[PDB]
Amino acid sequence: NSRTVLILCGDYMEDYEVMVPFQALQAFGITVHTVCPGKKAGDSCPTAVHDFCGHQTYFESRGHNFTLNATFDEVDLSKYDGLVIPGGRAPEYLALTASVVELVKEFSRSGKPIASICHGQLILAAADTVNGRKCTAYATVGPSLVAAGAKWVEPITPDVCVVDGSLITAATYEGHPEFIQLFVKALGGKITGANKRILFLCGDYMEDYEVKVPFQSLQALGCQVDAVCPEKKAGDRCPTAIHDFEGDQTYSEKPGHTFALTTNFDDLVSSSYDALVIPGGRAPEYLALNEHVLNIVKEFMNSEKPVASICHGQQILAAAGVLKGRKCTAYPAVKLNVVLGGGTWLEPDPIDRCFTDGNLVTGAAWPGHPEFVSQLMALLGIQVSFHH
Amino acid sequence: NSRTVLILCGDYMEDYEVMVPFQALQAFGITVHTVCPGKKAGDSCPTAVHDFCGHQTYFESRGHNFTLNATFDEVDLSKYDGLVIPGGRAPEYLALTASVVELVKEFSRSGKPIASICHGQLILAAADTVNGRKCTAYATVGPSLVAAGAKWVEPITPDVCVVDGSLITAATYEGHPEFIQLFVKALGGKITGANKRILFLCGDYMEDYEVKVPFQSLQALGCQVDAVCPEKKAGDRCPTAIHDFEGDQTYSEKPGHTFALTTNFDDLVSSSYDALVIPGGRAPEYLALNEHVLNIVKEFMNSEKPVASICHGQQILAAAGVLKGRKCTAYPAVKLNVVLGGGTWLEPDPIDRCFTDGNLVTGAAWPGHPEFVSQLMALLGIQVSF
Amino acid sequence: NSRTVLILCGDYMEDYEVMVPFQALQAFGITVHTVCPGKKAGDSCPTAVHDFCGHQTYFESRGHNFTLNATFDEVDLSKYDGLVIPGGRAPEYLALTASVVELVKEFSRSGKPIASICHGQLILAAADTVNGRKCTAYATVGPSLVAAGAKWVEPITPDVCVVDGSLITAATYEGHPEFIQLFVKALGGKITGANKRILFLCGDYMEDYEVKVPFQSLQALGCQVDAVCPEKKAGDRCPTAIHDFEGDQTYSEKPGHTFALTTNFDDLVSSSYDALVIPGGRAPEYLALNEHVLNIVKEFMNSEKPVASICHGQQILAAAGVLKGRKCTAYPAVKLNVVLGGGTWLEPDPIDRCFTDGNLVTGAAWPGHPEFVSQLMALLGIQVSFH
Repeated sequence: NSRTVLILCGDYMEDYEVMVPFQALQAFGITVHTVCPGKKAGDSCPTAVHDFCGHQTYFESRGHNFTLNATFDEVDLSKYDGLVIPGGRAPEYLALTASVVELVKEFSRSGKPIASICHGQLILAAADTVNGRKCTAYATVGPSLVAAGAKWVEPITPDVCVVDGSLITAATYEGHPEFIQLFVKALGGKITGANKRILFLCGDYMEDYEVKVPFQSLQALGCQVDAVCPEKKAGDRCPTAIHDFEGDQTYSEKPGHTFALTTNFDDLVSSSYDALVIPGGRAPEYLALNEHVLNIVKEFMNSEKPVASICHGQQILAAAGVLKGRKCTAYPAVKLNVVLGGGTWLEPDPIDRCFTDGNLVTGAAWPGHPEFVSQLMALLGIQVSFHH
Repeated sequence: NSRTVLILCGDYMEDYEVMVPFQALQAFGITVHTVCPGKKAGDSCPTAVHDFCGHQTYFESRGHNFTLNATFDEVDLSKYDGLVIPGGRAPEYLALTASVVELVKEFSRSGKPIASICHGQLILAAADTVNGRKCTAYATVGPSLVAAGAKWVEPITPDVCVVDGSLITAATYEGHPEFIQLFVKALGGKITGANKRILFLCGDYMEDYEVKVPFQSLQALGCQVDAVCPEKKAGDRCPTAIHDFEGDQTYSEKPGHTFALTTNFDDLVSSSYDALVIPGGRAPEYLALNEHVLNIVKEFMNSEKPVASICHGQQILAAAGVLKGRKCTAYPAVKLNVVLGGGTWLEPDPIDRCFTDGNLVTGAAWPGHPEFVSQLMALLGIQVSF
Repeated sequence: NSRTVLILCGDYMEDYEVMVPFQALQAFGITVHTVCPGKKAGDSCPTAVHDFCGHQTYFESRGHNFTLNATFDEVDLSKYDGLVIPGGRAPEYLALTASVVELVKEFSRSGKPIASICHGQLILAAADTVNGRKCTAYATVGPSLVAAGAKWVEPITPDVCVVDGSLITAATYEGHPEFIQLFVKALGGKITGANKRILFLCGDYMEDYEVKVPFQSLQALGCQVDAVCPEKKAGDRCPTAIHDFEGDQTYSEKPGHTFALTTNFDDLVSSSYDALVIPGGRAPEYLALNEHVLNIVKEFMNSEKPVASICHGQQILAAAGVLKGRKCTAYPAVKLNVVLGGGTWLEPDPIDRCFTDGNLVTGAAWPGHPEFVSQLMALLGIQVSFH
């Protein structure tokens, strides 16, 4: 609305590092444009899934293909208030692209906020814009930054964020919450009403974006967000599924990042939470069989606390019988579940559209995260205002 | 002949759930047509491999591409005696396809047999054809079926099957045997001579379809079928290979479903078995080096008991020396092993054809399962009559 | 020139089995041409990665696409001194290709050296060229070779090699060193000065080709080569990455073969080695943060011992501060690290070109292995000559 941000994309950029800020910022009322040198709006970029399993370094597999909404060659920097540089393997080649270094230098020269994460900083080193600047980055980027005159800050923990003037840097996607918050503040944003506790009902193979994006978006606002899964405790990990449309009549599926739970399902007081969020994917169909899970849903629905479910997440609500006389959307196929549950179907067209029915916010698929998070924020009374 | 069945296919339907019934029913003498809305005969559908690693739910990877043989838009329900609905991720979107719902609704009201498995039942719930009907399905489909008025039967075991009038249902592909048997009976079929015991020589990376289809087709008839692998015991698993042609000069390979052995190889006694079956893939080349395996083959051959080998499986027969002066086919490349083994080659043209030379049934690749199984049935005196 | 060799390729041939000899032989001064029936120079063949991961047989995934540099239908056998037959799944179908069988029969008849490995021998059986010939092969090929009249040598271990006159055979890529050495000898080649010890700085996700090709090429010469990785001991393995360009703005990545370390990093005495090699991939970026790794590099540089680094390997050199005032190339993107490191950039054009600056040999990507190994051989004083 009152702010416009540009995201510098590239092939094999880290999937979370482009999508989380892309949708979170939009959810907060910021217009976001994505560009990649040599590509135009509508074109796609493959992404990389960099997971920290158990090797001496991260493992890589392919993530969701990312569709650009802007044309690099037609970029007018005077129209942008901030720049975001995702990590992944795109930075190393983007850093050697003349037009890219030029763009970053021009932006850095203006004093406008630049949020760079993980390997994204390689581009700042190439643009020679870190001399004497305090900054962190993925640990392996340290040598290059030091060589470029930076006041390097070794990331002691994966969530470390550093700030120098309007230059905001992070080491990994685990720092997204503070990373994004600092960027929003840098853009003159003021966050209010974020003192809330949110519970996420997770499970094996929930959709990769659908758990991470809303989870980190809410944490970025300052909310306390917990993730639980039956039979699993804090620290345990849940594998995720990347659902993407690649030309066939339905989506394809491949592994996403493993997601770490934060709270024990057993020791869980639902009355201690202000809202419930249900990621989509394949976890909902089996979680819907867990009576304890259904009880939690019924409680929030009865207490009339905000409940946000997306895509297949609605399968749990239907099983809980809390959809009778309620209006909501869901993944197209899930219409069966909604209608069978006694609910009123709302057509998810466009696919990124979300709906609010009293305390219930529903989305259809990951493209709808901006409205999903935005509408949940409205119900929780959380606001981001650009008045500073 | 005598019976014609329609299989409601879709993108990412479970690979075993479409291929096992497609080939088993054909082996039994039933004409089977496969269709997918929006696609025509000759088009292909990607399939999903759903394996249960004891995790909270299944893991998915891609299976063989499946080639449809009929056109959805040209379908005339009056021609079909029965309908089969595979599971996987196709059902959820097919259930929201108007043309599909209409087809299922009409078929249901016609009273003809419908065999739906795992997630396939979602389409039945969408077509509102299960009210008051007893049925099972993959556990997670229970809520939808209950909401649709079904008399839900919780699947207590992976192989649980239910038959209630014209409706036959199963929970997972592990229930294929009884699932298909019940469907055949519903079509008015009578299976005779199936009281036989068959041995499968398995190994790591045998072809995904080549072990599962023949194995479950024979179980569907009512045969007791055992699977063994040297150095492994009952309960142990063997990874499998999915071989598909995707444009290059030879086939590609990716992971298939893990296959569970049922018997200990060391306690095995050939005299107890009526027939021997050898799946193809990459297991045969190393199994052919095991003298115990070669000894087993020699015993069956000398007893003149039925021996059915497909695709690369013939490498074991060649090494055993039992192809000397015998006629057979195999995977095209395996002609080398056959001829060097002293055998006479029979060209597999078309590729889905099989041959029998006395007690020896041979096939060339997975498309040949229908004739592979039907010819083994002939040697065993097993028949399906309508 | 001096010697020219033809490599019989096919779809899904084993990646190591085609690339190692292709690049090692070139490093040794041999002109190598690669062909596949039905394909022309410039066309590519998919390759297979066959890994032995504890199953009763090997596991397979897809490797790098291999680009042929010759046209099968235009092959003039009189121009070739030797023939190499890679293994994998290509041999089974190549063996049923009439044109291929005709080619092999004629070459075998000429009496020229033929080096066949693993499953490649299936083609020899089909060509009926093993009767009375002593040979080994992947164990599963034994029955067919015996049936074909071969004097079969069951491989007691994966590295077993056999030579019977003009026929050189191996069972798996683990036998590449002796396999290639024997073939070079068969071509009338002589190796001198190979009594050297080489140390490889390995790590998780290092590039599959960049570790295996130089490692086995050096072993083929007769060198004692060891590989180490921090926190790992001999016998432990490192997963590798296969980097290939498939149409996007940067390379793709998928799993390669797992690579076995041969010595304990923690008990290492680098001073006992004559040269150091640094494979590329994603290992260098994290290895560059290990002071122990940096110390090994500094030791070799200070002693002015031969150091060969390729592609991203140079990230370690930059972090060790040993590129100040030195001339070198690296993976294009790594130019950033090199320049920031204080070095003089040498453009990698063509991409298979390598450069030598005193004791430092640098390459930019796996296509440069021939010059990479050849220039390291020069610093080490290792020569390969043909009568």
